[PDB]
Amino acid sequence: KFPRVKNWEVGSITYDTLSAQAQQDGPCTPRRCLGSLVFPPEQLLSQARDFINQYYSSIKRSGSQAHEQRLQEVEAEVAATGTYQLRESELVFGAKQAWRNAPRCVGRIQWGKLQVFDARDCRSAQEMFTYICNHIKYATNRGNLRSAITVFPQRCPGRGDFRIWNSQLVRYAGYRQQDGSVRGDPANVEITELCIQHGWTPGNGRFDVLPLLLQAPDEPPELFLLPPELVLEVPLEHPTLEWFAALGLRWYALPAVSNMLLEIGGLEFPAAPFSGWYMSTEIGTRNLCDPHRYNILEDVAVCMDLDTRTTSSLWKDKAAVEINVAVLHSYQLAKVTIVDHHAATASFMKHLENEQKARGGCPADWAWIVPPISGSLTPVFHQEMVNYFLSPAFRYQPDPW
Amino acid sequence: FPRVKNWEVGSITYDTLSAQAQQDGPCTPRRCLGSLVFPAPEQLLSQARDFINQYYSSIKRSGSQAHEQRLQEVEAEVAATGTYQLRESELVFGAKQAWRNAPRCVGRIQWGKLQVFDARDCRSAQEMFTYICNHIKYATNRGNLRSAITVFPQRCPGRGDFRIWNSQLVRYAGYRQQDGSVRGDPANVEITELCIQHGWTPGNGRFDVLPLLLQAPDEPPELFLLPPELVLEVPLEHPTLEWFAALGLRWYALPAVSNMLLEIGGLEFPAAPFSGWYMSTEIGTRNLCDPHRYNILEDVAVCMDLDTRTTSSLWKDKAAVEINVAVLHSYQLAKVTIVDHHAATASFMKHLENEQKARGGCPADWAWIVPPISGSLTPVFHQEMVNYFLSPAFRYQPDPW
Ligand code: HEM
Ligand code: HEM
Ligand SMILES: CCN(CC)CCc1cc(F)c(F)c(CCc2cc(C)cc(N)n2)c1
Ligand SMILES: CCN(CC)CCc1cc(F)c(F)c(CCc2cc(C)cc(N)n2)c1
Ligand SMILES: C[C@H](O)[C@H](O)[C@H]1CNc2nc(N)[nH]c(=O)c2N1
Ligand SMILES: C[C@H](O)[C@H](O)[C@H]1CNc2nc(N)[nH]c(=O)c2N1
Ligand SMILES: [Cl-]
Ligand SMILES: [Cl-]
Ligand SMILES: [Gd]
Ligand SMILES: [Gd]
Ligand SMILES: [Gd]
Ligand SMILES: [Zn+2]
Repeated sequence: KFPRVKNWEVGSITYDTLSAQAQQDGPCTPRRCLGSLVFPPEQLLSQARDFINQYYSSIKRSGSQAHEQRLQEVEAEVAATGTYQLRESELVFGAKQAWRNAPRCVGRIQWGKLQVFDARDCRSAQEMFTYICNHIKYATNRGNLRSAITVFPQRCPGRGDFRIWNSQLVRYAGYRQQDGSVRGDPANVEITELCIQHGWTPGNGRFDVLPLLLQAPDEPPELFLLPPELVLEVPLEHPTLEWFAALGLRWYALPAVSNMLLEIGGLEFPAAPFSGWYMSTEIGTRNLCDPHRYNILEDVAVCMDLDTRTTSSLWKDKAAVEINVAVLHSYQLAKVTIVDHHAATASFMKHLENEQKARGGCPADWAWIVPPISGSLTPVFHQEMVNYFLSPAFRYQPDPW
Repeated sequence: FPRVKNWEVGSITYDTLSAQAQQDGPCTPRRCLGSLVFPAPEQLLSQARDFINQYYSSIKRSGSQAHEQRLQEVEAEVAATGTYQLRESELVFGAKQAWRNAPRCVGRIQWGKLQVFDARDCRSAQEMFTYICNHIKYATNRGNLRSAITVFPQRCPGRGDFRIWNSQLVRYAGYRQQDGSVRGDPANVEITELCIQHGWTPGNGRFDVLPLLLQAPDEPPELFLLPPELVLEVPLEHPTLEWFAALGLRWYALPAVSNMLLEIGGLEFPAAPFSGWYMSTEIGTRNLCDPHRYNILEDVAVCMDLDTRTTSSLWKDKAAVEINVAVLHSYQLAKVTIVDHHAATASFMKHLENEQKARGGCPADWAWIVPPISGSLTPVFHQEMVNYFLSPAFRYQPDPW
């Protein structure tokens, strides 16, 4: 009942005993594995009791005075109000834990270094925007990026939810044409149409930074222009391909996910944007080279004078590698934090070893940890992994429409 | 029924075939173990009944007299003998289905084109060797490779198994060295030691073809040398890096797995080697670049004058791509069938489409289907997949020693 886990590069063997704590059942059954799928009232107390227990064991204070006291308070709070408020230190600990528990995140070696902004006293989309602006400016830090999350008020019954409508704080417009197809980012055609619907003046470019749609409880969303000085972007050039700059490509400094639901101790935060720094394959391989994204691969290959007439020239692979080189070179020249997929996966292996000793294993989603180029060149390819759900957690949630 | 999405196009299908999945895999609702490399006459009767049903469906005779006669026949034979014998046409159908059903095979567009050699009358290790030699000759076909399987006698009560001890018919020796290292292929250290212990006089090159260790029922394994002119090989050169040829690298034409068990309608064929042709990443990325295999990546990168002191130069990715180019160029120059990972994954997408129409789905293991370099440049990266076990099947089995 404790899965054996082997690293095939070295031959080492561990057992994941932490898996025995998995709460939310995943999508797989003994008869079929669905691991490759992107998307698969007094019980609030069991999750609260559990999470409070997590907190006190973490500080070596299980079964000691303040532990018991805190247990009664949440019990009394739920009895009196049907919910409870997290202590500040508990909110901090829970945010770090939800990051630590994210099976798809290869950057979790950093999970202990996370700046948590407490926005639980927020009210109105105007307050949200100032909070989001504080976060962006702190996280960006003139290109010396710092992991951060801003936690807006939790969900309560009978009253609407705080929501950010954009999937990220920086996104880039996607405009249909005289022919359906898209100029800009095809991943954001929908929110680009929602923004224009609510009064935004669309640009014409391929890299127009979208406005924010911020939603206070039970109000229509409100458009907000982001201060252009606050959105740090990187023009893309290549160290030796002089023409690469003339392609006019750019990407933004801060990856800040703004549509996921943060769940701690049974409480739900549908507005809790978190940010870190990019792994270069996210920009260079997925965002720029996915066929349903900017799809630039063949354009770069023509410029490199590659033989695109036959797949066996590996022109796709060569063009992709140089795009990733340009992402890394450009961010480093701009002094904007970035990590290549070799360094990131080596650090994740160290993370796995740390978590083995600390908690007896680590929930990891192989298909998302292995980078989208040069998979088997990285050590995580040869590492068997066990995927399961622990709480606190970041969860996906429906769009607010 | 699981909903399956393609994220490049937006397509959506439902895998109704997974509901008929017989045997059980390693995952539960609590934890996914999809990344793990290694995951009574009444029950023999029900397996056989299901396969006969499959066979008579394929020839448009479900529910016919001949169908019922065969069901009745197999029951009578199991009652009188504890087992039964496949008809020749049933064996051919069953070998093909086992390939069709293999979730980790990207080459399955080819599944209907498989030459089946019926060696179920084989009597000894010496005759086994002759059958194997003629398989290699037919399948190699002077470089115009043809898919084939040779089926040796089934497991049966009262007698030991036929077994091929070698994992493939063509393997390079791996010699433990004087300073702990391995000369040759480190994957083959164990089988190399067994060959020496069984009378083989070892070489000391990096590409010494191993002899075959062939086991007849209730016999010790017997050593057979492959005639050197039966084993077609490809010296590796690069189309523009002329020093590459001085590495002295080679690989063989014929990938022929010889240690898997073929299961058809409850009957087990522990010796049934099958062969196809290579996908270039198997050789260029895994066999030559894995740290625990030939491990040539850094040596190639240094010769390429790449900066190997920093990961962000992507020296590993650049060297790997040119090693794969060399493999593709070398096999094409030698007129030896080979398929690149772009062509192969494109043909697998057609296979999934064919199989959705034919059977309502297709068992597929995403982590094995996605190639080990350039994953998201291929269409299969963006295809959700359902992994499950159908019979007839190829199964792993313990080593005979
Ligand atoms: C500090 C540098 C970080 C790096 C380099 C990094 C890297 C990554 C990468 C490459 C992914 C893959 C997801 C995809 O490709 O769509 C990912 C996913 C994820 N990250 Fe991290 N990350 C970082 C920080 C953070 C932080 C600070 C948080 C939260 C506090 C976080 C939470 C998550 C979650 C929940 C996912 C799952 C994505 C999904 O399911 O769509 N990450 N990360
Ligand atoms: C004709 C060209 C073929 C191509 C291009 C091809 C390709 C592949 C590749 C790339 C793999 C993954 C190998 C690995 O990394 O371990 C694989 C696995 C597999 N192939 Fe195919 N193959 C071909 C023919 C065949 C044939 C003829 C059979 C059987 C009749 C077969 C049965 C299998 C099985 C059972 C596996 C999975 C075994 C495992 O998990 O290690 N293949 N194939
Ligand atoms: C599931 C389907 N898609 C959305 C349509 C997922 C896209 C997505 C959704 C996330 F929540 C998410 F965190 C990511 C990772 C991006 C990222 C985040 C951080 C903090 C650092 C970093 N380097 N990278 C991607
Ligand atoms: C996980 C266990 N290991 C060995 C112990 C893998 C064994 C194994 C089992 C296969 F079926 C398999 F196809 C391979 C790749 C070789 C190959 C074979 C064919 C027919 C075509 C092709 N292109 N390549 C390796
Ligand atoms: C179908 C497949 O699961 C899907 O394309 C996944 C695969 N792995 C991934 N891995 C990361 N990091 N990000 C992704 O978007 C995906 N997409
Ligand atoms: C641990 C992981 O499952 C293992 O390294 C797998 C991943 N995917 C693979 N895919 C193929 N085709 N061949 C392999 O050997 C592997 N190895
Ligand atoms: Cl992104
Ligand atoms: Cl091989
Ligand atoms: Gd030119
Ligand atoms: Gd040259
Ligand atoms: Gd040398
Ligand atoms: Zn699974």
